Amino acid sequence: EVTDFVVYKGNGVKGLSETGIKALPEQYIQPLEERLINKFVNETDEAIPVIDMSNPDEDRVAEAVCDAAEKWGFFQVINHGVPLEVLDDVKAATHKFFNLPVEEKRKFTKENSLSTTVRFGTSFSPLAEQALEWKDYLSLFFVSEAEAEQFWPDICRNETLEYINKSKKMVRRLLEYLGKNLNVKELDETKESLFMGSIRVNLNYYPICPNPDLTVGVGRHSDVSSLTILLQDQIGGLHVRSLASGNWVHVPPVAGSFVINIGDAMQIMSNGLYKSVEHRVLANGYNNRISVPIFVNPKPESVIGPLPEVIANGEEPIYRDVLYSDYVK
Ligand code: NA
Repeated sequence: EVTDFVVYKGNGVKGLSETGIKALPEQYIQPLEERLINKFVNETDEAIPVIDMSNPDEDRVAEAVCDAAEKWGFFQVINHGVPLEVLDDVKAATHKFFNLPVEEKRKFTKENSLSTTVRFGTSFSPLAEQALEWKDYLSLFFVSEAEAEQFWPDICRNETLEYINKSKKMVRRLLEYLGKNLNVKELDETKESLFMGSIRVNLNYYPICPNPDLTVGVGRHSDVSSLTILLQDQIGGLHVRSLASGNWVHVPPVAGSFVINIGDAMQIMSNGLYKSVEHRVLANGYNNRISVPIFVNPKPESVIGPLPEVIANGEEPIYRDVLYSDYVK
């Protein structure tokens, strides 16, 4: 139907959006409860914690992260150390990829990509008979720089690699914070595979939508990551459900900012201390948007479970130890 143009012929929702369609197809019309929160107007005051990492006493900034991570499951960082040059080469390379001729982006579909670690796809849905999301993406699972050379798009490889390169030390800082109340004062090599074992990065593009209220960019969900890290563009559109009020908060795209949330893996290993919370992506009817999330994960064969350091003081374990790959599968 419309599936043919979008999916089977690989135009995606961007090229479909570029046909100037005045009306949204049935495939993307989200359920009622999704369309209700789209029409939910907000509280004029509540917001996600903003943390300045350039602040000297590094032990107040430490307990700020988990004053954020325990109650909100979400926070933003402003002076994180990743040079702002890199954030704006990668957001460009994202655009120059999606603005590539279609003939060349068909090369990274599940059928045409010469590696499964790379895949350009469109209109996602976890389940069958379910509404699809108004979104195109390029999912990049990191193996090596070698497998980047051979399988990553040349028009956006170096920017992405460099963006991983620079982000990964900020990540190390954040984790060695996080261990605070988890009684883990130094990052070691077994835990490094439990937290930063595997890395995946998506290049997201959200084209302008004719009927923004019927669909979403991303449906209600919690990341299964250890933690994510979100680089938004200047419109943004992240929507987070609070644990205090229970309402939904629109997250403001700050000058030179990352949005870090929390994943199932961290919640499990923290024995429920950290919260992996629900969040959406709104559809915008006026502008095209992009998004470059990094998904920081355990290794696929990592057996995660409550860290021994969290259960030693006579607390009881809330979770089984489970294989990570069997969990996401
Ligand atoms: Na997410």
